[PDB]
Amino acid sequence: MTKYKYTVEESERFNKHGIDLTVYGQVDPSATVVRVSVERGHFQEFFNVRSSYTYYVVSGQGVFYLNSEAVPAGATDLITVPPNTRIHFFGSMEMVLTVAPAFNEQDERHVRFISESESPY
Ligand SMILES: O=c1ccn([C@@H]2O[C@H](CO)[C@@H](O)[C@H]2O)c(=O)[nH]1
Repeated sequence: MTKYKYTVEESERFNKHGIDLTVYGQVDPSATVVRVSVERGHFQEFFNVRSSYTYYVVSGQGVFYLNSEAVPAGATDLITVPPNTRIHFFGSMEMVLTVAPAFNEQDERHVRFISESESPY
């Protein structure tokens, strides 16, 4: 009766600002968990007024820019970002992303686009 398991095969997969997102389709007000694959960067800076963003780095290496501060990231690191923090990042990484409470695009604000040449990856 209750669906507990979600697969990649049945997920929604799309590119957003240079990252490949896997959105599984589960609904839970307390948190959203998605996969993020990135080859060079997330070429847009945004913030979320409600939700914290927590990235677990499965593999690879990159750099987060959090309110313009560089934060290097590598495999097995956890990057925790409070609400109302400007975010972008560069890197070649596979990550698991938690947005808590649940992701709502109406909570997000566009700051600026980032030139693809700005990524050193
Ligand atoms: O469920 C989610 C979680 C994050 N993002 C997007 O992922 C990027 C940051 O990893 C941002 O563009 C953010 O809007 C989504 O589209 N959906």
